[PDB]
Amino acid sequence: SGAIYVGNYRVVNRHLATHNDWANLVWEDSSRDLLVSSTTAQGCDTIARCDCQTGVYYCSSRRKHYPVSFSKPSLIFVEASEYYPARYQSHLMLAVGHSEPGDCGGILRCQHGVVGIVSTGGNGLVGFADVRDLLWLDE
Ligand SMILES: NC(=O)[C@H]1CCC(=O)N(Cc2cccc3cc[nH]c23)C1
Ligand SMILES: [Zn+2]
Repeated sequence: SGAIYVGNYRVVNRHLATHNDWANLVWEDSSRDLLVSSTTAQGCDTIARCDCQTGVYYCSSRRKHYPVSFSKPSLIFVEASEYYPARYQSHLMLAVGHSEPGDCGGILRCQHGVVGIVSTGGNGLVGFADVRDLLWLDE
């Protein structure tokens, strides 16, 4: 689990969104595994606007942060799960690192701020849903 809080927005994994996230829906994209809902309180997370390929992520299944090199956002094939059939997920970045399904929502950060959230994994890989192109989150 885990979310990003920026201004009047809350970003979560679309497969983990709540009834309240859906009742206050701003934008959702199944192909990206992302959902943004509105909040009354003002968020203080800083979103990165960059093309960094190094950063640090939080892995709840180890209670640790890990430094990683990751690929640029791309269309990657993601095996089936209880939430989606087998499909290509867009705007996904991969790195060699530990992850388990319960790690979804753990934040990836570079020196400029929040890059994305854990969304996929397996076979010693971890995938992050990018958020750096969502310029509207800041305004
Ligand atoms: N399609 C998706 O974006 C998600 C949907 C829910 C989900 O459990 N997964 C599989 C998964 C996620 C994170 C980490 C690992 C490790 C093994 N399986 C993992 C993929
Ligand atoms: Zn950066």
